[PDB]
Amino acid sequence: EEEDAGLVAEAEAVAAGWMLDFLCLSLCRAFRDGRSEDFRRTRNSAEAIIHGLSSLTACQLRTIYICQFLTRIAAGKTLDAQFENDERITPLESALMIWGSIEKEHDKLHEEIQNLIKIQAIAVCMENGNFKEAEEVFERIFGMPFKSKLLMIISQKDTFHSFFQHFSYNHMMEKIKSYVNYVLSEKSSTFLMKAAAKVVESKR
Amino acid sequence: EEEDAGLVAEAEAVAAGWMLDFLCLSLCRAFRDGRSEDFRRTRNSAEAIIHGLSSLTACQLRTIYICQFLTRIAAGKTLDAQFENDERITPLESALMIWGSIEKEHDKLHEEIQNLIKIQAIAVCMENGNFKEAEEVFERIFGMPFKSKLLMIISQKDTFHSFFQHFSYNHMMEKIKSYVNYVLSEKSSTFLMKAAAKVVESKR
Ligand SMILES: COc1ccc(NC(=O)Nc2ccncc2)cc1
Ligand SMILES: COc1ccc(NC(=O)Nc2ccncc2)cc1
Ligand SMILES: [Ca+2]
Ligand SMILES: [Ca+2]
Repeated sequence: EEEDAGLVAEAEAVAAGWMLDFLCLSLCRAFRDGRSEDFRRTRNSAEAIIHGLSSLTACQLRTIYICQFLTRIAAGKTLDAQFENDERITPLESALMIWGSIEKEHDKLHEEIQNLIKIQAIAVCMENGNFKEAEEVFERIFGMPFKSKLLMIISQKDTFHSFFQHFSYNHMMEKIKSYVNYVLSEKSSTFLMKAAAKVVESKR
Repeated sequence: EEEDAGLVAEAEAVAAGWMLDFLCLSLCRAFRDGRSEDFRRTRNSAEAIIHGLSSLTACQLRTIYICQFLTRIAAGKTLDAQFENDERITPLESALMIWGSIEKEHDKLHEEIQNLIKIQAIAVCMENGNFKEAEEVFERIFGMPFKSKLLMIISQKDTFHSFFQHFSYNHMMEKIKSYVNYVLSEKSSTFLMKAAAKVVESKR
């Protein structure tokens, strides 16, 4: 009875890990497709499964960081969303912190995404008329040539500057989508998706 | 690409059905063991998975009703919880409505549970000093010999009456736990739990 409860708890922890990987895969696919409502619903399911986790491997921590990173990027223009205990941290700044924590290769795409999030963290403040907040985000991030150009834009209040059109929010989204495609290909072979695909294919 | 998206959506619907059955099984086990916090966390996960459902079979509707029924029973003494659009319906009255809707055998245990929920729906109002609400719950439910005894208790405001000690909240819980044991035995062979148990047993 005591050892049976233990085997039951271990089996629940295995099933939760399979559910976490599947929801991360579904969250990446909805992010890549731009299916906003499916992303919202899947995010809610991933948050609940994470709250119930019995144990955590290094691979599961990376999966959690990936889900949290996409959530913050999706909320990038929602300056009223508070992702940290420090109420001053904006969603794109929270995404930047997670990006610097994930155990992943720092290839050229990694740095391109990092720099696009840095520029957009300032740009989204400027677009809403939050000029003082843009300077505070800049000070927190910066903690150059690129750096001095950004401070000049903030001081001029040049919201629709050509610089933000070349290093745009859409460009940040497209570079993140390229990374998401790699995560999708990697997690497509996880247990629950493979088993579900086999059931579907067998009925075809 | 269009047919690939379709196969992907079908596979996600299969995986969601497997997750729903597993969470119902975990919810039943936590209810049976009296693990209140595990029940709360599992309930949150089941609610999120239900909100994301792509399709629904008669078996999945029964599983949803089972989860909702246990939630209402667990909230039976929380008269501030509103489970219906009509704000007047108490949690045990909401549990009674679901109990009368589930496609299940109406054996002796079914009726014993039904009658215990009816008595306790009044008893929980009386225990909180809600004498007028107890009469309103009685009118909604009733909609005898048992019936006339209850109206007499409500009019006398006899909160700690011997009748409520014989048809007690604990007795209602124990009868519901006997039904939960049957649901647990039936759902123990569902895909995700069977596959997780095999992984655990293989490492022993
Ligand atoms: C970066 O954000 C998060 C990181 C980790 C968790 N959860 C977590 O560590 N849970 C856990 C459960 C049981 N054993 C060990 C660990 C939640 C959020
Ligand atoms: C008794 O409470 C509930 C009953 C059913 C649902 N969901 C539901 O019917 N979803 C669905 C999704 C796609 N195709 C058909 C149906 C939710 C709550
Ligand atoms: Ca704000
Ligand atoms: Ca109330």
